[PDB]
Amino acid sequence: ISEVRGNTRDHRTAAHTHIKGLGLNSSGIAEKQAAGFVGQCAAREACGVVVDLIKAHKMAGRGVLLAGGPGTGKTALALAISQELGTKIPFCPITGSEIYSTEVKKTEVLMENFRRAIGLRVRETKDVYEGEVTEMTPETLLIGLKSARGQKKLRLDPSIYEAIQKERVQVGDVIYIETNTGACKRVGRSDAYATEFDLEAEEYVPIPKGEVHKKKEIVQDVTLHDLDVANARPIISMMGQLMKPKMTEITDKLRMEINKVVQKYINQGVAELIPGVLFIDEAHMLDIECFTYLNKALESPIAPIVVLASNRGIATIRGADDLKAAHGIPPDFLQRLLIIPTHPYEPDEIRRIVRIRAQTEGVQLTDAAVDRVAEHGVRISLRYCLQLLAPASILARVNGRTQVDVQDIAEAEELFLDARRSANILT
Amino acid sequence: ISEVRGNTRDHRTAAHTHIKGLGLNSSGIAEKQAAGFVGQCAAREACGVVVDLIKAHKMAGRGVLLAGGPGTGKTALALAISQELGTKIPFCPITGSEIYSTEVKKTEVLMENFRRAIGLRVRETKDVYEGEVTEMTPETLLIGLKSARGQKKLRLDPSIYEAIQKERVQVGDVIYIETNTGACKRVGRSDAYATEFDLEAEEYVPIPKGEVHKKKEIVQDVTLHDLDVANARPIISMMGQLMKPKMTEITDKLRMEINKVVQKYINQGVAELIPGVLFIDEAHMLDIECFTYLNKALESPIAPIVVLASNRGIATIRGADDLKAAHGIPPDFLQRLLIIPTHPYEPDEIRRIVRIRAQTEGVQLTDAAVDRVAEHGVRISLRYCLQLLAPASILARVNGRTQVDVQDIAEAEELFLDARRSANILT
Ligand SMILES: Nc1ncnc2c1ncn2[C@@H]1O[C@H](COP(=O)(O)OP(=O)(O)OP(=O)(O)O)[C@@H](O)[C@H]1O
Ligand SMILES: Nc1ncnc2c1ncn2[C@@H]1O[C@H](COP(=O)(O)OP(=O)(O)OP(=O)(O)O)[C@@H](O)[C@H]1O
Repeated sequence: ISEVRGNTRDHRTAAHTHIKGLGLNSSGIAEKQAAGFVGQCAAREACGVVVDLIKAHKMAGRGVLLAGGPGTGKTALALAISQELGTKIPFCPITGSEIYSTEVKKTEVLMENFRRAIGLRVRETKDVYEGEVTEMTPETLLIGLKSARGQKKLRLDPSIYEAIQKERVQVGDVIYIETNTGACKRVGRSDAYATEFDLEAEEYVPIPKGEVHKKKEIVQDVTLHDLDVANARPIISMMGQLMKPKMTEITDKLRMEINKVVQKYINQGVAELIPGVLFIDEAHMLDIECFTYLNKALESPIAPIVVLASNRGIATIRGADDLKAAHGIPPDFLQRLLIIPTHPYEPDEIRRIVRIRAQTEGVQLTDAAVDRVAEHGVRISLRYCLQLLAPASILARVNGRTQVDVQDIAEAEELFLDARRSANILT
Repeated sequence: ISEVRGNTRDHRTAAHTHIKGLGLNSSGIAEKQAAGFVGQCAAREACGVVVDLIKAHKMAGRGVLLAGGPGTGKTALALAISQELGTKIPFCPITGSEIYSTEVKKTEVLMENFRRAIGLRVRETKDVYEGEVTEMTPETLLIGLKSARGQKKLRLDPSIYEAIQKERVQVGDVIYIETNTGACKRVGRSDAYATEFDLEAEEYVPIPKGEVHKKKEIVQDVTLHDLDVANARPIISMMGQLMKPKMTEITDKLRMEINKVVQKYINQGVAELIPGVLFIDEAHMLDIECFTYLNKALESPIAPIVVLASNRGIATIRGADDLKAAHGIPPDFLQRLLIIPTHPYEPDEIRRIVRIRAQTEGVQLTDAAVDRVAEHGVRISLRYCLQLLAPASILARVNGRTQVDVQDIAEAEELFLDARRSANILT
């Protein structure tokens, strides 16, 4: 579990790195401009209440729905819900279109995302005693350990004395003993007393490196999916390795081996598992079979916070014989969650956002350029205008400038056109 | 091992029940008449020295040979060697003719006889604590056990507390705990909380009979062959059950399972194994392959005392291309042992023996009848005259008498004739 390192899809949250959380005071009322947020007071305060409902454990089989248009702070508020829940919490942003896979089933892909939303907080402090054995009999046992770069003799507690007698010991055996109720023995194992005659033996163990007394500090924050993806290999290259269509490395029997060891760490009290947040954009795209999986998922106490988002008003239920419902959510699951409405930003609110994103991205710009780009944030979507910051900075650097002006941003619209305008131009 | 009961061939030692051991004083000199012995002072004292050599552990790869005619106290002195070694020691009397089997090999039969000569002295005293669990948390643990006829609460030592935490416990579990460094748990097992719905479960254990606190006394004296013959069954009928020609119940893999558990009882210090005596009559009948097995056997420290007996002077070595040797023992094995000569008894010595056997067998006889039967002990063998005691007692009981006279013993010779006289009569 120490070797297991967390691999996170940072490209999804890359557009929200400018947001630090949810800007609100002690009473609960949202601030005008805090934590990288502009406006959206009604929706900010609303989910600022749901974070408390999770903390108070009052979200008994409940979820959240973010109703609003494109670029209305939906995905942004979802990340704020995680950021406000605790430190190093799992946030899994998905889109209904991601479920629509070619090889894996509609929920074999929804399963790993649920595993990507449930984490594990580890806080294990162990006192290592590695090396050989040099027995002495006092009034309750003295053993001298020999390591690769050190030698130390220690007067063991009578608790260890009972544990060592159970697992046969002799002078010249490599051992791993722990003060925190730990007993492990390697009978006769020692590379020092190994002859070159026998090779197939493997009955000997090398002399442990460093010192005998070692203070092992384990502070690990990994999701359940990280445990599955690390135990699948028969690991640095794996962050860029996926070129295989089948993806048969993750099998149901491999997950059972993870579920049992995770349970063992909870029973010991070493590490407790912490459920996070599962965000589903394009919630209407989800099949009826997916919603019934979610209904079963929400009933489990281990389950994370299922936050959905739908840009549609009235939509046909996917997986049903054409049944129009609100946001495309079936009634069975619509009642299961509380709806939070996300309001569109007026031109005055849009330029306040631009200045925050430019400051984070590292793009210097004139006051007049912010006004021109905000005009595109109201005529077209908020995502399109925000995308104009990076090409205009290159166009300015090329012209020798650091400050981006109207002339530089005018070319950005000419070169990089939105999906709506690009279609109409072709006629 | 408690269920394992010792089955011994009492018919072989039946003719020597009249002998209690070896009659000798503190200095070592043999008595005229003691322990059921008459004469044979030279041979009695000789093996009365070998018993001390075994006790002093000076019999380093050594044995004993009893050279003498038929009925010269050979088998009798061998039993005396066991009787003088210790209490409840194994004595295995064999004849060279027994090795000559139809199914098993010459040493597959010599092996079990060696297993019949190495015993195990057990002295285990255990403090049983059987019943359910009713946990209480004091300052190091209080558990109340519930048995079929009793209930008791006990304040356990902190040593048991560490052992119980290793093997998962809950309230209402049947447990077997020991004060003599013993820990055994049956997780969730209890017949009290068993529903009639599940049958294939077998996860529950019945409530232990009697009281919770039980003092188990185990004093067992069994040979290595007893452990093999009891573990062979998949046991009272077995004392008379042997009707199978193959005898495939005892396999090499079954013996390995006995060798490992016996070793475990020695390592714990519960029971130590004690080597006895292996007596081989008709030593000349043994094959050269048998003597090489004995040579390898005598070198082992676990080996019993190999006492041989040969009635032959110069005899050809069995298993060799006609090579005459002393007593039929090959030189390699002749040097390996010390020879004890057994002198034939004079008529005066024979009637002294008769009076001892008659007193043990329960046969009342006149002084004149002892003289007439002693005349047959000198003209014919000592075994033949000793055999005349039982039929003559029946002939006397039939005549209404309790005392056996000359007339009664005269008919016994007429009815039951020796092997020599029966042959010559036929002409
Ligand atoms: N209130 C806000 N304050 C600061 N930035 C905001 C605010 N609302 C939206 N944004 C930013 O707008 C940019 C693009 O919008 P985004 O893709 O996040 O839309 P969304 O409404 O959050 O989700 P959806 O994709 O479902 O519309 C992001 O960088 C987001 O953080
Ligand atoms: N010295 C003795 N004192 C009392 N009984 C004796 C004595 N010597 C022999 N006997 C008895 O003679 C009887 C028959 O002899 P047994 O078969 O024992 O012959 P053995 O010489 O001991 O052995 P083998 O069979 O090799 O001749 C037994 O009951 C035996 O105990």
